[PDB]
Amino acid sequence: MKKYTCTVCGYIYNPEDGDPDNGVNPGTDFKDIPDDWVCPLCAVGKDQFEEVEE
Ligand SMILES: [Fe+3]
Repeated sequence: MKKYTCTVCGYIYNPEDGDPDNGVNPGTDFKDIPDDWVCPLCAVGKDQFEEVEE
């Protein structure tokens, strides 16, 4: 699965880690994160995130 980055504050969502404190378990693909989830650091929504392609 791919890593996504918050383009506002640079936080990186890593699907291996998830975001367990806010209910996103390890192994969750970004597309499957509930759409009301917000960046843990700057609180912007998913629509300001982009795939980390390489
Ligand atoms: Fe952010």
